[PDB]
Amino acid sequence: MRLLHTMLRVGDLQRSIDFYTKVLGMKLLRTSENPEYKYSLAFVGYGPETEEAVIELTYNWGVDKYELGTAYGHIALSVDNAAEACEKIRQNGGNVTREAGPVKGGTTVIAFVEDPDGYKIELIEEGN
Amino acid sequence: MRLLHTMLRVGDLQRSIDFYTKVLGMKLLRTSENPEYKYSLAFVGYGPETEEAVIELTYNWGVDKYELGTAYGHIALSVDNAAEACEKIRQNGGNVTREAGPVKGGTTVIAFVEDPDGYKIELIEEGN
Ligand SMILES: [Zn+2]
Ligand SMILES: [Zn+2]
Repeated sequence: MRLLHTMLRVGDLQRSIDFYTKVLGMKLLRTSENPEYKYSLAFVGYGPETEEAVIELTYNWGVDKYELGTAYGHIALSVDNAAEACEKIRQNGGNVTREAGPVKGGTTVIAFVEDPDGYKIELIEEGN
Repeated sequence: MRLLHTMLRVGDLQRSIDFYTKVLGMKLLRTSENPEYKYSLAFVGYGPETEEAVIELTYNWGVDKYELGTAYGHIALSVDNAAEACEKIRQNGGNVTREAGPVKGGTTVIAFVEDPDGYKIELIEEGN
């Protein structure tokens, strides 16, 4: 058994794809449409779905906003360069909610940002 | 870069821990408590944090209820037998919302369930 993906509903498919890929470094793995039910999906990740967990973005035709709620927390992603990522995010449609810097009571550099739909993203500058 | 984890706030830490480990077959990877911010965490997954994406269960002291909202979708997990998992889940603190069965215009077997806090979980099955 394995963790496959986390699904998030977004207000604008392409805008989200653009964000995850161009800003966060992910790749568009596949996309699909469902005419019957009027929704489109996009899977974004850092590697193949067969090997790792990815993100499933759902766009319901004609729906551009949802109620975020208080239950869902965030998704944490490893980051190559936290400071730089924050910059890219700042200038590329996102918000930086916690500037890059050592975590409290630690040395590991972390940051918090928001995607285009306001979803919280935690960035962690991390056998063999 | 990689997907590290998906964080979800839960109303009862042990209740969630029990569900993810005993029912879903995950392992309790680690726990922590933070007196300043008043919360406790539990990381559950199918593999170590260095190898896979996991779930971060967050319990805010004295907070037993949240608003799920309509934005967050779900987490998808692979299972050896969707039907068996559904029955185990329905009898152990969970709820089956979509009985195990093939996807319309498909052969892939899937089911949708809910955890103890109402979080949606998609189960995707991997000559009787
Ligand atoms: Zn986290
Ligand atoms: Zn899904």
